[PDB]
Amino acid sequence: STGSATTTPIDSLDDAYITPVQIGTPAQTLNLDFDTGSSDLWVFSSETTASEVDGQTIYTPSKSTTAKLLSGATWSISYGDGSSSSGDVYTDTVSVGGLTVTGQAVESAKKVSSSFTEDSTIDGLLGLAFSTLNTVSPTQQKTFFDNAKASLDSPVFTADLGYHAPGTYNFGFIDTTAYTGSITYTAVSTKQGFWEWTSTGYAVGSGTFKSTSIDGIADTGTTLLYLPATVVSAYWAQVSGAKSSSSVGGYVFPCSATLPSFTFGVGSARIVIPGDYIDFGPISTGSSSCFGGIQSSAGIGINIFGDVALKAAFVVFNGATTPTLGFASK
Repeated sequence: STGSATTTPIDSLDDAYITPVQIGTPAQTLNLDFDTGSSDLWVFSSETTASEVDGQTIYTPSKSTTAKLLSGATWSISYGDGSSSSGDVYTDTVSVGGLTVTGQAVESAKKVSSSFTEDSTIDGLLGLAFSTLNTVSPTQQKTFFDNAKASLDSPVFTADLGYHAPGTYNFGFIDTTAYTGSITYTAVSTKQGFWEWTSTGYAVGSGTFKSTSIDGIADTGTTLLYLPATVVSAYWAQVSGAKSSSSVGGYVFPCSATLPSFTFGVGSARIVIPGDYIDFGPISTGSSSCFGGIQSSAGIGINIFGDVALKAAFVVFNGATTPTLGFASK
């Protein structure tokens, strides 16, 4: 079997992407953030404190004839950004784009931090990292991908993210019309539970390619691209008036400048991020300082190939027994 769903940017900056997901019987449809950087499926619920809910669609297990409380199970999770949520756990039927999993763990938020309350557009997260990172205790639960793997025609999903436009998540097949040239696959390390791979180098604009190993993770749940200080400093040095700012928490640049492209290596291939994809617009309304889409990993501990990089490619997440990552240009 297969499934196919459209994902849509939540705002004008592509800050995150939401994908409709059917939970329960009869279906309750929530707009979930597909996150290959985590491994929990959590949703706002009829159990979330009414003060931490501002305009989201909530999951109501009492209205679902297939919902069952997973007695005694709890979860608690925190993200790199400082986000957090936690609560109890239900099992229910979950469908993505026609692909149905029965008995999927659905983690109901009794509490959410305010980064989540702040945005009305995201009803929850669908984690697509490896199940070893799932936070349910005492019995760790599997991700939607792991549960569906058995029934999928091929144990793959693909991320085809749009620049200021909708895109696609496909499960169980590779759409050969969605990309150009050939797909380059590269080895994944699952040791930390992430889709962790090694980039073979980078270039800035039309400069020469620098061959150097950059370990990092493919994370649809992270907006920006986070790379080592040396690489990042070499990129921003080519933008007149760019500087790392104190008050803002990263590199900013005059909104009047034109940004060079950025190339990263996948084995012997190259993926080019156009300079426009790196512009995240004014730090505040009317400001002439603009926020950059490439920022330093130093204060994170991990390099993150986030949406800014992923949207420049057709990405294959291959969850075969030896997992790999494929990149093609599009």
